[PDB]
Amino acid sequence: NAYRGPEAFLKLPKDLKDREALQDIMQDIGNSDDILAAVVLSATPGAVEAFRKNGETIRITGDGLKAAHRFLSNDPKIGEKRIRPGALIRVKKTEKGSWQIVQLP
Amino acid sequence: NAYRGPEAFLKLPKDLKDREALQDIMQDIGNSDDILAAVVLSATPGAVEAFRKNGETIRITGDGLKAAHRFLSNDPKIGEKRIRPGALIRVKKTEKGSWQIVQLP
Repeated sequence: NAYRGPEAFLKLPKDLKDREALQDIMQDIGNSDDILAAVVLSATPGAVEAFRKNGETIRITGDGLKAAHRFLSNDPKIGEKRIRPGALIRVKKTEKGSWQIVQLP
Repeated sequence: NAYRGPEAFLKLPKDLKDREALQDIMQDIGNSDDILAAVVLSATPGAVEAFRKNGETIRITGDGLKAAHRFLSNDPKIGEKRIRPGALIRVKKTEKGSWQIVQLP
């Protein structure tokens, strides 16, 4: 319960607005951050609706579905490995605000 | 890094708008989706600025510092656990929109 203190300490650059340097010192840590679990409610090649842990239902379309294309196309080789209601997926929100289907590193 | 598809298929409730039932099927999945890594850029007892993996800088103040306050005081005898520049902390944004320093389970 009680706070135990930080897990680790990284060596900072002088410039605290140098995002590249800051990302570099963090390279090994936090690599699943912002990659969220969601369960698929509906799926077509044009839209996937999914429920995430915070209770919101998101809709993934367009660019957000690109990486997952083969799992939405009804390719016979994929068969019922395809995205379908109940599928557990991972999602991430882009800086432009749309959700995308991704996977854990 | 080609997309590998859904990792599992879950049983859904009959009512796909029952948010509690949907929460219940994810009860053992994504449990610290809302807790993020951040590296501390500056720290005083009243304010911590930290940098997230997504490249955003966040500011934690007031109630957000309460859990961790014994590690933020100007007391060198806290030891190597003291929050200071470069500390790797874990953070969560509250329902009200404010960041807080937390710990992973």
